[PDB]
Amino acid sequence: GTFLFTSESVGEGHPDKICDQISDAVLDAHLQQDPDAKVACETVAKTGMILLAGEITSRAAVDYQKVVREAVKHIGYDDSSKGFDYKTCNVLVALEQQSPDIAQGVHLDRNEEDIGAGDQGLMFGYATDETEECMPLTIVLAHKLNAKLAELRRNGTLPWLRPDSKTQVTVQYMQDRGAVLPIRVHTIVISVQHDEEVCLDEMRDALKEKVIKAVVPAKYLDEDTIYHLQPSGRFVIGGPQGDAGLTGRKIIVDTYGGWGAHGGGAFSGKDYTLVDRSAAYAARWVAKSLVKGGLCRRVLVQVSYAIGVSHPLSISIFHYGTSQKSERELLEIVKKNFDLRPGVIVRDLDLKKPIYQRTAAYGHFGRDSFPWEVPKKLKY
Amino acid sequence: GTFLFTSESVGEGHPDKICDQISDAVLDAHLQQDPDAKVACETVAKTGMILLAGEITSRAAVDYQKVVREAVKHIGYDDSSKGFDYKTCNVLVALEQQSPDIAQGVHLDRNEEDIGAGDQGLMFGYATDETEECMPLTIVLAHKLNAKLAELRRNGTLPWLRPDSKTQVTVQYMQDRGAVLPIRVHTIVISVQHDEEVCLDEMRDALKEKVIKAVVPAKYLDEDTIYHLQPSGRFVIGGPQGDAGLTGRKIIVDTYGGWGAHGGGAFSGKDYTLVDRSAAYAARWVAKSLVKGGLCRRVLVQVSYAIGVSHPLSISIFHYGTSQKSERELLEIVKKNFDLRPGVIVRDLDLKKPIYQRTAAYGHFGRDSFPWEVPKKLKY
Ligand SMILES: Nc1ncnc2c1ncn2[C@@H]1O[C@H](CO)[C@@H](O)[C@H]1O
Ligand SMILES: Nc1ncnc2c1ncn2[C@@H]1O[C@H](CO)[C@@H](O)[C@H]1O
Ligand SMILES: [K+]
Ligand SMILES: [K+]
Ligand SMILES: [Mg+2]
Ligand SMILES: [Mg+2]
Repeated sequence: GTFLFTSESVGEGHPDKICDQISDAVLDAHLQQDPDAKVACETVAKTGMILLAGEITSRAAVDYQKVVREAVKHIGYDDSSKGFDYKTCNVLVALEQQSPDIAQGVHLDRNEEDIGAGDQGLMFGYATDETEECMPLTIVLAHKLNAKLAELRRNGTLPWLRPDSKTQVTVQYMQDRGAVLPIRVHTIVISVQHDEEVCLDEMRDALKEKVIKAVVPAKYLDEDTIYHLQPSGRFVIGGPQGDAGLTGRKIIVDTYGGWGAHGGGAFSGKDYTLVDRSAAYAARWVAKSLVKGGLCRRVLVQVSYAIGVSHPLSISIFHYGTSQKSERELLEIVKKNFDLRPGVIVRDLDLKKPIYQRTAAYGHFGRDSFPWEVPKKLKY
Repeated sequence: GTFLFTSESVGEGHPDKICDQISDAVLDAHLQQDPDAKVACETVAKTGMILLAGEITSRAAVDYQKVVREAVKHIGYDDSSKGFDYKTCNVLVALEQQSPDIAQGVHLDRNEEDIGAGDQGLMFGYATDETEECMPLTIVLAHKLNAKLAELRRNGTLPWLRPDSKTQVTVQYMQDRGAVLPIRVHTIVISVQHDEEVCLDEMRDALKEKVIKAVVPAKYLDEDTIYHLQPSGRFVIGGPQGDAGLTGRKIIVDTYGGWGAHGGGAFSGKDYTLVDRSAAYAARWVAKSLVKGGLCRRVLVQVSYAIGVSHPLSISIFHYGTSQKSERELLEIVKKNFDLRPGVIVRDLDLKKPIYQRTAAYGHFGRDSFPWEVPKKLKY
C-alpha cells in the first residue's frame, strides 16, 4: 500500500526563478504608485542579459534599471566571479501598452466588482492535511532545503555557496482512505552552484550535515535514505550563464510540486485581472478553507473563466473520498461562501498590495500567512 | 455523481505556441545534420521580434534566420496587416555552447546506453480510455477546434481568420469506478484573431456552424450548451503584438489539459538527454501501453531523475482504482517491460529523428502515431 512521490524546488538564483522575482519586482513597483496598474511582464535571462517583454498600462513612473538591478543584488549576483553582476549586466526593455482591444474587452468602463476576467483559462487549488500548512511534504521539504542554502550563503556559514541551486525530494507514502501519510524520505537530490576553491567532499559533507539534517526531521531520515549531492561533480558555472531563464517556467515549483493539478498559467508578472494568478490564489484559499474547516482531508478545486466574463464558467471539487459529504455538497458550500469574480477576489485577497516579489521564490503557497493562506470560516 | 472539467488549447499563432514551434524548428535543423546535437533553445516573441536564447553544442551549420522565418511563414504571419511578418521581423540570437560543467557531468565519455539524465526533475504520463486515442475528451476537442480554425484559414473558407486563436471546452462527466465517462459539452469558448472588415455576428455564426458543429459530435451538444464566441468583442491585434510569447508557457496544453499531472518541464527546444521531454514521452508510452493492454482504464505514471544519473530515482503508478491488479503489481510489470534510462528511451522512441516541430502545436500526445503513441506489448 506504499508508493513514492517526488517533488523539486529551486533557489532564488536559479535562472527561471530570477525571472519570476524580477517580473514581480516590476509588478510591485507599479502597484506602489498605481494600485490599478495593468501588468503582464515577462522576463528573460541569459549570460549578461535581463530582458523585459510584455504589456503595462500604468500611471506610475518606474525606473526599470534600478528595479531589475536591485532585485538581482538581493538575490546575490554581485560579481563576475559568480557569473552575473547586477552592476554591469545588460538590461533591455521591450514593454508596450496593453492592447486596446484587450483593454476595451476586460475592464474599461466596468465597475470594479464586475470586471471581466483578463483572459480565459483554468486554475486549480489544492490542500492536504499531511502538514500543518496543508501542503505536500515533498515540496515543503524541497523549498526548505533551498531556503537553508540561501540562509547559510548569506550568513557566511558556507561562503563557497552561490545563489543557483536545485533540490529534489522523494517521499515514501502510505494510503489512508484517500488521504496520504508520509513515512520516510526515500531520496534527496541537491545541486548548488559553488566557488572554484571548495572540493566535492567538503561540499557533500556540508550538504548532509548542515542543510539536510538541519531541515528534514530525523524521523523521516534513516540508514536507507539515498543522497545525490552534487551529482554532476562540478557546478561552478551557474545562473543565467549556465542556463537561460524565463518567467513562468517553474509553475509546478510555484504550486504543489506535482500533487493536485495545474491549469498552465504562470503567476509572476501579472496583475489581479489576470486570473491565472488571482484565481489560482482564490482556489488555494477555497481548498485550504475546506481542509482546515474539517470538511475533508485532501481536496482539489478547479475553476475556469472566459475573457471579458466576470463569473467563472465552471467550478469543480474533488475530495479523493476524504469527506463524508459528497463533492456536490462541497461545491454548494463553496458557492454559498465564496464569490470568485476577479473584482471580488481582489478585495478579499488584497491583490493591489505590492507584496508579489515575496511570493516569487520558495512557493506561493504554505507560507507567510498571505491572505489566501488564512482560511475562511465556512457557513453551512 | 456528475462534475465539470475544463481544458484549453491554443492555435499555431498564439505567441507562446509560436515560440515552441520555432524552438523545435531549431532543434530539428540541428538533428538533420548532427543526430547527437545538444539543444536547449528558448524562444521569446514580442512585437516585431524573435529572440533565440540558450545552449547548443552541435556539428551542424544552421541558418537561424532562415529556420525562424520559415517557421513563421508556415504559421501564416506574412504581412504587417496581420501584426507580424516573417519577411521583416527582427531575429536576435543569444546562443552559446553547453556549459562545460554540464557537458562533463551528463554525457562526455559515457556510452550512449548509460548516459546520465541531462537534469534532475519529475515527469508524468497519463492515459484514459474515454477516447480511442486515450486522451481526455476536453483537451482533444479543444485541440481540434484550433485545428479546424487553421484548416479553414488556410483553405480560404474563412479568409478573415488570423493565426492567433484560443479555445476552451468544459465537459460534464460521470464517475464510473474511477474511470470517467463524457456526457455532454457544457461550455465552449473560442477567441480568434480576425481582420478589420468582418463583423462580430458573422464571426460568431461561422464559429458555431463551421467550426464547433464540424468538430464536436452532435451527441455531446444540446440546447443547453453555453457558447462564448469572440467574448472580448474585438480581436484584431494579436500574435506577438498583442501578447509576449515564450517557449514552455503552454505545457498543460501540450499534455493532458489539467488531467493527470505535470512535473513542470517544457518540451520544445530540448534534445533527448533533457528528460523533461524524453521521460515525459516515455511516461505517456508506459501509461498508454497499460490502458491499451487492458490492465487499467485510467492511469498516472511518475518518474524522476538526478542530473548525471542514468537510472530513474523513482517510479510510481496510480490507476485510480481502475484495475484488478494492485498499483504495486503494475509497477513490477512496468519495470520488467521498460528501461527508462535516457540512453535507452532515445532508441525505443527514435528521439534523434528531426520530427519535433510536428509535436509543437495541437498537443504532443494522442496524435500522429508518434513512437510514444504506439503501445508496447506487455509480458507478464
Ligand atoms: N554543472 C551543473 N551541475 C548541476 N546542476 C547544474 C549545473 N549547471 C547548471 N545546473 C542547474 O541545472 C539547471 C538546468 O541546466 C540550471 O539552471 C542550474 O540550476
Ligand atoms: N482582444 C482579444 N480578445 C480575445 N483574446 C485575445 C485578445 N487579444 C489577445 N488575445 C489572446 O489572449 C492571449 C493573452 O492575452 C493572447 O496571446 C491572445 O491569444
Ligand atoms: K532553460
Ligand atoms: K504573456
Ligand atoms: Mg528552465
Ligand atoms: Mg502566455
